[PDB]
Order: sequence, then structure tokens, then C-alpha cells
Amino acid sequence: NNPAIKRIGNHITKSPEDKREYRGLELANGIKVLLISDPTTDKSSAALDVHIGSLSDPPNIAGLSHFLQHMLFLGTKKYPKENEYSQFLSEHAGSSNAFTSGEHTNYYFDVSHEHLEGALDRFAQFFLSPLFDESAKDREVNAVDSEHEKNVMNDAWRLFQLEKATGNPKHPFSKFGTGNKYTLETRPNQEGIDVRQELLKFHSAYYSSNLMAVVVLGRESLDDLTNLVVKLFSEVENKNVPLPEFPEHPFQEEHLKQLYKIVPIKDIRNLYVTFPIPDLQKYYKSNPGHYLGHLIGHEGPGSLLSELKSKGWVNTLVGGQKEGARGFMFFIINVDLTEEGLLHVEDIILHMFQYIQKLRAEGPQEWVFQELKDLNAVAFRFKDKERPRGYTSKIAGILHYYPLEEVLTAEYLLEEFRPDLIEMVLDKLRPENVRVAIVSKSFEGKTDRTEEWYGTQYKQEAIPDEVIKKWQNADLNGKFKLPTKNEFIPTNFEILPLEKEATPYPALIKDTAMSKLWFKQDDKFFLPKANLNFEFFSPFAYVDPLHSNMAYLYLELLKDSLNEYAYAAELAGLSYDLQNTIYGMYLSVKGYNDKQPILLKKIIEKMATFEIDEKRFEIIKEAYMRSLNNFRAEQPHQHAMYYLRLLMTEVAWTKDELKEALDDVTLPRLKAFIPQLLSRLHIEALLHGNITKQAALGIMQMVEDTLIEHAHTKPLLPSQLVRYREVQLPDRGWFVYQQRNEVHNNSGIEIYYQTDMQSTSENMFLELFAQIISEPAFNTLRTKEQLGYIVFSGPRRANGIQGLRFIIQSEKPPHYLESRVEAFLITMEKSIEDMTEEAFQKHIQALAIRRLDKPKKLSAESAKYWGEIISQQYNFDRDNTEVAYLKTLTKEDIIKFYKEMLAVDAPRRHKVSVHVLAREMDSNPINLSQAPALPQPEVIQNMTEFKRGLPLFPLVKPH
Ligand SMILES: Cc1cccc(-c2ccc([C@@H]3[C@@H](CO)N4CCCCN(S(=O)(=O)c5ccccc5C(F)(F)F)C[C@@H]34)cc2)c1C
Repeated sequence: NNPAIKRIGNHITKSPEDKREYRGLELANGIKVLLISDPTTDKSSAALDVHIGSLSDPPNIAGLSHFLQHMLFLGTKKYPKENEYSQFLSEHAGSSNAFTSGEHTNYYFDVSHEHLEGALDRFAQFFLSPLFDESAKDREVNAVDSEHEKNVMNDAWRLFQLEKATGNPKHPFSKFGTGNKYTLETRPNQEGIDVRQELLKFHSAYYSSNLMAVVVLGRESLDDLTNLVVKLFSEVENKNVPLPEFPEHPFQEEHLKQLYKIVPIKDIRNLYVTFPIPDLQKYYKSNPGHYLGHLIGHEGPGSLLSELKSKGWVNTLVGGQKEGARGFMFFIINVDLTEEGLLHVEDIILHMFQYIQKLRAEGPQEWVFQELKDLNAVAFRFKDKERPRGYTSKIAGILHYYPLEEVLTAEYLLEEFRPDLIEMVLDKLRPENVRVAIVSKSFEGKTDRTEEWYGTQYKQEAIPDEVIKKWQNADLNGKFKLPTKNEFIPTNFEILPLEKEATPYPALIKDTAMSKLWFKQDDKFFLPKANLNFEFFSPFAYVDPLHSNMAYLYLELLKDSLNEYAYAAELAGLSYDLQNTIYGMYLSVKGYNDKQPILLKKIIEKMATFEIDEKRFEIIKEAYMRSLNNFRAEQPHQHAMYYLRLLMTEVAWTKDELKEALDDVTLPRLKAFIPQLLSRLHIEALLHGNITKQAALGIMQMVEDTLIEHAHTKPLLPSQLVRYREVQLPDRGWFVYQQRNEVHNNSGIEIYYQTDMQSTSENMFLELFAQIISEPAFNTLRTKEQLGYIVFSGPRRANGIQGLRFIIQSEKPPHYLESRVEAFLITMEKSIEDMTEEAFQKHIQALAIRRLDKPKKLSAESAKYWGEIISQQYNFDRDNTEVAYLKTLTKEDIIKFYKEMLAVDAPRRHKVSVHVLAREMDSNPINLSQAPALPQPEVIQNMTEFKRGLPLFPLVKPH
């Protein structure tokens, strides 16, 4: 009947555990639509995906489609205010973002479930009448430039664009996708281009309804959402744009049998092997490329990685199909190299072709296909409920590739066993079709080429024909065997009934000297999974730099030894996480609860009886040295956060201190360390999920008994369980710590206004003030003043203390950012005074909606509890309590808080600043609002002297 709708789809196949309701349809103008109705959801969400992207950029205006993405947020005919969209979401508990790929531009948001329609209306105008204001165009070009700048010294981005640069230059694959100030302004200016014209030209040409997919999720009925979407999106005009296709591969014959030697910024050794392949997307029900990726990339007994590890040549390997665009794809194998491996790349590649040859020898394996199929089937059935914003964005993209009825299952369920396709793809993994890239600092000075956009330095050689032949003649290596049946595949999915004494929050069910056990049986999600979290306390994990190094290497070596065994468990939905902390060790086991005790028992047994392979020890130690050194290449703003974390924590070892001590770590000393670390411990655990109190008590005691049997562990004394405190800053003080980033030509800054110990009152004063200023700070500091791509504000919480923080990465010097942030804070004092009383309550309700947002998957609820436990506050009802108090706050209360704690002349202002200067700054001391004059800062010359010159805060009292 309805003329606005071209069709309604049939039942949209979903998991029987999914309680959400789905309708799919195609609009008259061709928009493909999925509607998701979830009456429980706290946040509603919508996303739109356009099947156009950087591959469609005009060759003379690189990055135009990425630039157009940024511009749609900045105003439309119906809603002209540059920030009406941001502001509307902020005051209704929303967020938004977008990304541009070669073939897609994806826009998405979430918001309070009551304001879906208000958000969606503003959002629809992006695709109807965008302004492309000239003042916004001039300002936003800078945001794009600093984003590129951030990427210039990043080894991944350099490799990403280097690949495009070494293929057919006539192919759109070569296009620079990001854009920068040169491609978007300075160069188009000297060629007479009116960019606002090209934006409107491009938007009008390609933003056509026939290339769009929309997904909307909210509490409304499926019928109500249907009316809503036709109301807002039928207006979008249909220009029947043909969908771009790229049938000719970017890598032709002249681009094969090629070797590239590349100089990295970080000290890394990597080998990249690539084969051009046809587009396998159409074969999604068969998934031939993923079958091969599963086998080549396997890490278990008999695998290619296993032999390469034993020879001491590589440490990690990943492989499989890599997307390109419609009409072309890649198959890749990525290994990191040891020092020895760098000298044996030829042999390493031979082993690769030997393993591939084994797969040809044995032919396709239906049992392998069956196993992959069964695992994906289990995965889909018990998939965790997704956060709405990410869910709509994902679905919006794949609406372009699968029938409406299959969108939810297309990427999970497998139907066809197709050995013809497996051999077809397998026939393409041959030496005559290969491309090899080596990344090592050993090529420094030996390169003869330079990549235009990032400056990557590299050398290109043809692979010698005799070397190709050795690879082509790869025999069978008897150390390569297909994997055996995966015995970690779960079979028991029974959901145990809720016990009578079950509780809404974690209960303390064991409180001994050795262990504190918090337990909760799942009463929400009812999936056959569980989370097992353990914190191991030992003073010897962080006593000095040397011991910290050894705690790290111990767990790295242990994970290395378990890798072959645990890989099967990971494929089977059973994964673990094990790393050292400043307080000891952290262990998490997540996944299907069926075979979970088996993996946990194997981990603890291995810890307590660990034998170190000397060859593995030397290799991992070398990698760890490089990892420490490679911090020099992180981004300025991350340095600033690192430095501030060192300044404000009672105890903290620097990367330099760790580097020095790493040389004094001998194999004998490590062998002695491990038994000393395990000799005395305290264990605090959260066991949460599809398990009962008896099972949980048994799991916790199994861990203890294993440690007692093999490591003779005894309890710690309670006075030994000590937490670190935060430095207490003086009233009206201001300290600055200054450092230089020697890799990146940007500067970074973090500003911390310390308030007081966490407290129900002090917590919500800060959080509410943070909410009020969140959007304005971004609008003022980024979109208006265009200081940098990275502009952040919000609460900082550490060691029981809290405060307000600003983080900026910019080309301008830090002392300038200091004033602009100081100028902004006064704007916020007036803005709070002038704002209406309902505008204020609007923020209160926005913060409330955020805090009370219910977790949708077990892992998220577990995280909430775990944060209460590791912080030793144990405030499991915090959300209800704090929101209740928040609602009673008044505009008067926030002004007093600002006047007392944050204002420039506040009697209790505690300000500490970290300035990370850019690579090229030697030193460092209109239309914009006026900044207050600031005092003379006390320049921190030594972090140790700084800390001992000041008091230390107390620790928070447990609930
Ligand atoms: C000159 C030349 C020749 C041959 C190849 C490359 C190359 C191409 C591309 C790269 C990119 C680089 C960023 O551009 N990325 C870094 C981290 C590893 C991430 N991935 S990946 O890990 O290989 C991968 C990606 C997608 C799907 C599956 C996989 C899989 F795991 F299955 F293999 C690619 C790698 C590097 C060199 C280059 C640059």
C-alpha cells in the first residue's frame, strides 16, 4: 500500500537469545534500512553509511571525502548553528562520530532514549542541506592537518600509504586518503579551486539515496520507527549513482616478485609477505580465504609459527585475507623478526612456501570447515549484546553487502563447503605472485627512495630469479602438520538456575589471610560464560626497577610457553590475560565457562613450576629493551600523561630507570626471582557469571592449593598490603614540568587541577562541572580556536584522589595553550551564571543518564565491580547513591565549587602542568577571549625532589 516504501523484508534472522526486535526495508528512493526495537535500552542510536569514500576523491583535491565528513557536523539549512548537533547530543547524554574508508563514509550517534527523534532530525539534515560555511571550512582544515601530522611519524600509517605508493599509480588505490592543509587549502588556492564549491559538487554528486544504508535503534515500536525513518529520509534525493568498482588489481605484473627495504621510526623488525588475490567477498557463505587464514595463521602444534619460533627467527605471526576494495583483495603473512631472523628472511619465506605446499598436498579438509562452522555458530548464538552506537554503525556498513534478512548472520554463519574455492585461492599463494617488505633500522642510510606523503625511506629491488625458484621448489617439511581436533570447543551451555541466596551485587564469600573472594552469579545475561579475575599482591613485584623488569619478563616468558596450548582455547571462545602490576600480578580468564577450570589450572600450574628456556629468555629480553626505548616515539600528549603519572604517584619507576636495570637481569637472577615472588601472596578475586557459589569456592581454592603445593606460598601480613598515595599539592600552588619529544614535531600538554579525596559530594561536584564544560571546551578550544586535533577535558582519578584535567596536542607552544585554557575557564564561569535553570537541570539529567546506563554484556558489569575492588572502595551501589545526590545539586553549589577550587584566584587551586615541547622547539617560556594573567610557576627540575618536598594524601576508606 505505502508508496514511500519499496519493500519490507521477511523475518530478519537473529540469535534466539537476542530479545531485540528487527525489521528491514528498502525505501522508495533506494535507502536500505534496518530498524532495531529495544524497549529496555537506555541510549538510542542511529547510523548512516554512504557507499562512497576516498577512492572517489577528485585527483586534484586529495582527501576531499574525509574533509566533507568533518563538515557535515558544522551546520545545515534547518539547523544552522555550527555546533547545534554537538550541543544537542551533549545535553541529552549523546555522542557522535564518523570515519571514512576507501569505499564508505559512516556516520553514527547515540543519545538518551527519550530524545531519539530530536537527534535523528538534526542528523538527517547532514544528507539534505548542509551549509559548508566558509568560516567553518577555513577553521576545520586545521583539524585535518593536525590529524595527518599526528600520523606522520606513525609506522603503521607510513606502511599503509607506502603500499598504495608502490602499486599502479594510475589506480585509485594510490590516492592519499587523509588530506592535509596542503591538499585541502594551500594547493587548491593556487589552482583557483573554490573548495566550498567542490564540497557541494561532491556531496550533490555522490550523497545519493541509492548508495545509502540507515540503521535506527530505540525503545519505539517497529511500526513507530518505520514511520519515523520514512518521515526523515524519504526526502533524500535519488541520483542513481553507479557504484564504483575496481576490477583491475592495483598490483600488476611489474609490481610482483618485488622486495622493499624500509626504515622505521620505532626500532622494530618486521617481515610482510603479500599476494594479490581476487575479491572473495561474494563467497561469504563459503569463506575460502578465512579457511586458509585459519590454517596458515595457526599457532598450535605443527603450525608454521611453531617452527619459526623454535628456530629463533620470529616471535609472532598473523595471516589471512586483507580487504582492498570491490574487485581486489590481498592475502598477507606478517611475522616479526628476531635479530637472527632478520638474517634469514629468505629461509623464513621458504618455510612459508613449504607450509603452503603442505596444504596443497593434503587438499581441503571438510572437518576443518566443519569446526570453523560450529565455532561461528556457537559464537553467533551466545554473542554478547552490543552497545547500541557501535551496533548500528556496524550494521549500516554491511547492509551494502548482504540481503536484509541476512545482515545479522552474514558474517557469522557458514553454509557451503567449497574445496574448489580453497584450491583457487591457494593457487594464488605462489612465489611468482609475491611481494616482500622488510622493516629494519639496519636499512638506515642504505635507502634510495622517499615516499611523498609521509617521507618513508625505502629501497626497491627485484627478487633474484634464482631465489624465486628455490621458493617454487619448496619441498615438504616434516615439521609441518595440520592441527588436530580442537578439544577446547565447548559443549556444555547449560545455564545454572539462580541460587536462593543469590545477590544483586558481588558478595564477600571468603576472607582469609591468603585470599578475598567476591562472587556473583549472573542474574541478567544468562549466557554460558564467566569472568574469573584475580589480583595477586606481592611487594617484590615493584620493590625496585630490577624486580619490576623481572616480574614483566617472567609473565612474558610464561605466556610465550603457554601460547601453543592456549591458542586452541582462544579459538574456542576461552581467552586469558596475564600481566604484571605495580602491586603484583593480574590474571583474567573470560569466555565459555565449560572448559574454563582446565585452562585456569594449567596457567597456575605453569606459573608455580615454570622452567625458563634460555634461548627464549634472551630473545624476549631483547624485545623488551626495544619496547622501552620505543617510548621515545609515542605522541606528545601521551608523554605528558606519562610524566604526570610519574609526578603524582608515591612510587613509580621511569622507563629510563627500567632500561638501566634491564642489563643486570641475568638468567640465574630471574630463576631466583620467581620462587621469591610466589613465596608470599595475597589473592583478591572476582568470580562472576554462569557459575555457583560452590564452584567459585572450589575455583578459588584450586588456585590456592596449586600455589601452595608447588610454590609453598604463605599469606602476606595485612600491613604489607599497602596502596600508593597521590602527592598532595599546596593551596594556590602551580608547578610545571617540561620535556621535549624528540620524534614528533607537535607539542603536548596536560593540566591537572587537583581537588580533593574522592567522596560522594566531591565526586559529583567535579563530574557535573565536567559535564557542563565538556562540549563547550571542545567547541571553544578545537572547532573555534583550532588548537589541535586532540582536545580533551574531564575528571582524573588516581589513588583515591581526583581533579579536572585538560589534554591538548598542538603546533602552538604549551605556554600558549596554558593561557587559552585559562581564558576558557573564565568563559565557563560566566556561561554558568548566565545559563537558565532548566539548562542546568538538563546537564544534571544528562550526567544521570550516563551514570545509570545499564551494562549490556557480562564483561561490562564485571568491569564495574572490578573497579570497586581494585580501588578498594567496594562501593557496588555507587551509581544509585551518587545520582540521587547529584539531582539535589544547585547552580549555586557549582559556582562555589569553581570559586573555591578552580578559578584562577581560587583559595584552594592546586595546579600542576606537564609541557612536552615539539621536536623543533629549542626552549619555550584579536577575535579571541582575554586570558587572565598567571603567576610565576615553580619549575620542577627533579621528580624525586618534587615528591619528597610535599605531603602525601591519605587513602580512601573502604565502604
Ligand atoms: C611495500 C609493501 C609491500 C608489501 C606489503 C606492505 C604492507 C602492506 C600493509 C601493511 C599493513 C600495515 C599498515 O599499513 N599494517 C601493520 C600491522 C599489521 C596489520 N595488518 S596485518 O596484521 O598484516 C592484517 C591486516 C588486515 C587483515 C588481516 C591481517 C592479518 F593479520 F591477517 F595479516 C597489515 C599491516 C604493512 C605492509 C608494504 C608496505
